[PDB]
Amino acid sequence: MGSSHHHHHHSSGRENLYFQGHMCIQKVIEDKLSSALKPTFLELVDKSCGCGTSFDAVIVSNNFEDKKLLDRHRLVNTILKEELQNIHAFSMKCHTPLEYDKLKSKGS
Repeated sequence: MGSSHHHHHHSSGRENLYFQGHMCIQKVIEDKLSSALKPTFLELVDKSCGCGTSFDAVIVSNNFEDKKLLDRHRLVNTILKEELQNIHAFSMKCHTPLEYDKLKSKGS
């Protein structure tokens, strides 16, 4: 038995820690890639490349645990195609809820 793969839209219950629901350029980019890759957790830190604001986002998504290197690459580039247009330099740290749980719950 199995075949369980649910099209979960957006939890709107676990991400209640972030107050970044206020409409802004950051909100747009965040929600756009979030809707596509669907990360259970998304951390956004300022990591300026040197010229202007730059965003360094730690992603936590099961979509990437399948180890589809080229597939996650093509998907990311497709959405971040337009996304990047609004950012001088967007950096991302690819991680899963499995590895994220380690960091948050225990440490290692």
